[PDB]
Amino acid sequence: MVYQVKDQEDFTKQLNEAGNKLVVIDFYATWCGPCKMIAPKLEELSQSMSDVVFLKVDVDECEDIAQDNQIACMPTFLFMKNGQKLDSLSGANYDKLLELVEKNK
Amino acid sequence: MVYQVKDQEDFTKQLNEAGNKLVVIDFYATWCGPCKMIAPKLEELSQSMSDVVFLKVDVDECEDIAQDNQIACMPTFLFMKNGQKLDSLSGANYDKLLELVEKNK
Repeated sequence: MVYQVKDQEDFTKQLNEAGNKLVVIDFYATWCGPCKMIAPKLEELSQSMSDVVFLKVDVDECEDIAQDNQIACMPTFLFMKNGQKLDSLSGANYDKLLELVEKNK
Repeated sequence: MVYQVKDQEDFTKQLNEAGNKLVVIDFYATWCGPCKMIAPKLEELSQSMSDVVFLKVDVDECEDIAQDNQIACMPTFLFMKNGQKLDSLSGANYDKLLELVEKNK
């Protein structure tokens, strides 16, 4: 299940609730084609991988969060663990996403 | 100066107002660092070149325009002339931007 972050406070809570699990964050916009293309794949992955936390941030709803993470090319996937940045992926390359998940959990 | 497109009707109005001139449209977001860094360069180009018209579209304010032009990266530059799309440029690559301007104007 890919949880939709409501705001900065909610974002912090989710990163805390993750504990020591890898967190994958999808920064997306509803007007972005590639974002909508990869969203179902992220949902499917999140249903199987109970040991990775999957989040999504709508940049139009959470502009403050988008600005904090230097987002530019969408979708952007940020990889975090224990509240700390590990990696980042620009674009909807599912194979690269899997390689980064494999590396980082 | 770079005119901010207000909506879809305003976009058509600006494209008409440009006459035969090349139009460069900057799709941007206020949360995007690279957009902010190149914005002043576009202002200078706008003030300097009288045979090119420069426009900007805030994707947060005109999500419909963003979707219809299939923006995915910020900033994205669309190059139009007499209503026709000639080229597109993803990212804040000023040299490539200048290149597409000299070529299409």
